[PDB]
Amino acid sequence: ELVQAVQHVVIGPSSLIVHFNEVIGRGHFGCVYHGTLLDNDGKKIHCAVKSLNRITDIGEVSQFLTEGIIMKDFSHPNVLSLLGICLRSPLVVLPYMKHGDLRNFIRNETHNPTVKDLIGFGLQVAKGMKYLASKKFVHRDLAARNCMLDEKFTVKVADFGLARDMYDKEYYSVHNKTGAKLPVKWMALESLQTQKFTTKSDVWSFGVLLWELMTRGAPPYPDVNTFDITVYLLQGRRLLQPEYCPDPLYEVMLKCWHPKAEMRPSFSELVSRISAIFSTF
Ligand SMILES: CNC(=O)c1ccc(-c2ccc(=O)n(CCc3ccc4ncc(-c5cnn(C)c5)cc4c3)n2)cc1C(F)(F)F
Repeated sequence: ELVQAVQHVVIGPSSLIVHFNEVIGRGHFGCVYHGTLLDNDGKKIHCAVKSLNRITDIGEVSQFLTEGIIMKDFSHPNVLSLLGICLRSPLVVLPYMKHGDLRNFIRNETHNPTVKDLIGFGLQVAKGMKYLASKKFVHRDLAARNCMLDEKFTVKVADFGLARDMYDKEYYSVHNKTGAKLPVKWMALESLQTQKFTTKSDVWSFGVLLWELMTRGAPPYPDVNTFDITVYLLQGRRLLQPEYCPDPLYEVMLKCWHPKAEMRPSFSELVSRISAIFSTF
């Protein structure tokens, strides 16, 4: 179908087995399954298989693929990579992340991340976001639920390109003219008003992500309904400082939430400030 530059990452159906009995994720476009993939060197690796079987339209799947295929060119330790796609239900094959999504890991009681672990997680997210911003890539849905944690405690910024989906319906509003799915309590103030997204709106969401990490997965603005959120933000009210968040780190989040998008720090400035907080104390 049309251009075949996707043939560079096509995986043969005989090189992949999808364990349909083991669901590790559920998006709106399809579920995520455990998978077994044979490398080009003949090695068996764990992998996750995201299906897009809920979007059934020759034109709409083609636009999603060509819009998402850019992730094959991205390569950064804190950015989720594309192992390939299996054309058979256009399957997206992704590396398996042992600890799942970042928010579920830190919410789990039986896990004992330290205050320094949580700060380091946010520094990894900042490093991955700095890379994507360098490639002029806007990640309109940055949140703790949308980052992954692999075997070596390496955080991967996910939910973009062919991996983009709504994996937690609770926090999204579906605009009823455009198709846009809006994470209301993670969007910048100007995004709530105009529904356009920039790298500076990503910085706002990163501050909410940082706040999520320091509360170990608490939902932001639990007493502010999704209508009153825009006025709440217009009065200058912001998410309060978590109990175990260092003062210099809370000041970083406050910088991310400035009414003016040009006032907020770049992700490169965020990496510097967080790494300084990470090396001290
Ligand atoms: C209970 N988990 C979930 O509901 C759940 C599951 C997945 C996501 C989520 C976020 C971004 C993203 O790109 N992908 C799909 C791609 C992807 C790739 C490798 C994965 N490797 C392991 C697991 C996984 C899930 N469990 N384990 C023990 C491991 C999920 C993966 C998901 N998925 C988000 C959530 C959610 F946020 F909503 F919490």
